[PDB]
Amino acid sequence: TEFDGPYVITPISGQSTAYWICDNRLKTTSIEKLQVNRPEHCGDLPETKLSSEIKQIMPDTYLGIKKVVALSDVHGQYDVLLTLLKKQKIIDSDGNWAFGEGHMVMTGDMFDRGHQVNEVLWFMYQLDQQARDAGGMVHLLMGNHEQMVLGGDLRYVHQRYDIATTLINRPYNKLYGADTEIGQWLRSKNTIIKINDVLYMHGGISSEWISRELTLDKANALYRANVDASKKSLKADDLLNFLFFGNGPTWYRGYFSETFTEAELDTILQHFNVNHIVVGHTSQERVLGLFHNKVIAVDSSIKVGKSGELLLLENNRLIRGLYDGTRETLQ
Ligand SMILES: [Zn+2]
Ligand SMILES: [Zn+2]
Repeated sequence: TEFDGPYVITPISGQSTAYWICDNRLKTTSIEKLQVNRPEHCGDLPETKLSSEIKQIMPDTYLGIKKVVALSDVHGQYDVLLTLLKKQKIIDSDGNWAFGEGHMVMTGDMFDRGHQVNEVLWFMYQLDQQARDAGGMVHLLMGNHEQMVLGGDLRYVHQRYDIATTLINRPYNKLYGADTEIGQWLRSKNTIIKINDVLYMHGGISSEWISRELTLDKANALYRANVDASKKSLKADDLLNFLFFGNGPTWYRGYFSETFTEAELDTILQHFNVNHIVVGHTSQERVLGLFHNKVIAVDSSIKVGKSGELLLLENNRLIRGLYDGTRETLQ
């Protein structure tokens, strides 16, 4: 049988309510002053204190950040994420943020394929709040699977979540709908950000972005306002169509094409006045650089459920952080 959740409903006024799947049955609890507490007989599903701060919209451009860590495409593999962050000493063994005033960029795709999606989400919500408390930040970016799940494209959701949708009687997209805590938190997030001289997004930026004279702020605001729209309306708008489909920031795989050129990459770098672009989405066997490290791939195949790696940007170095805790300088 399954243990899964919580799924928290947070109304515009009043207390929230938590839904728990416990031994393939539903338990529902009223939340008392922001403490999300697990009912009896329900495994050790995560408990969280709700936070309003981390659902506030934050800037998408940052200056002077001394150290950054980036990783991506966890795809519901909590055990792997936790071990990697423990090995690399980003968290303490208790799982609490230990990275000080550093910034973490998770470049999308927390959802789908894996069987520990809510463990990943509540862990990242906790880390988001703890980072802020320490003067640092977690940037949870939206990947193509965040967009798919929130929008109702449920092709890649693990079978186990059929228990939650049946018992709670909501389709999976509405288990993360706008009246849910996690759905509100996600709807506050950015899709493309810039930290120092590095640009971060899930898939990559195509030359079409330039043609369309887009900006970070305009794209991130449109992503927030439309992640809820139908495919037909997305399809219908020329710019939303670009943003949400295959040549856009969350699906583009062009940097990984054997025909893509450094020349074209250089025009993108020049456009954004950056020296590097950090992307997930296209899975690699390790964190690696392309084009003389102008692109760093940080989808390290955590989705396979065995291991993963991260990128550290600190002291003007680019460092590969391995699953065993070791480090190798990329640049
Ligand atoms: Zn992915
Ligand atoms: Zn992806």
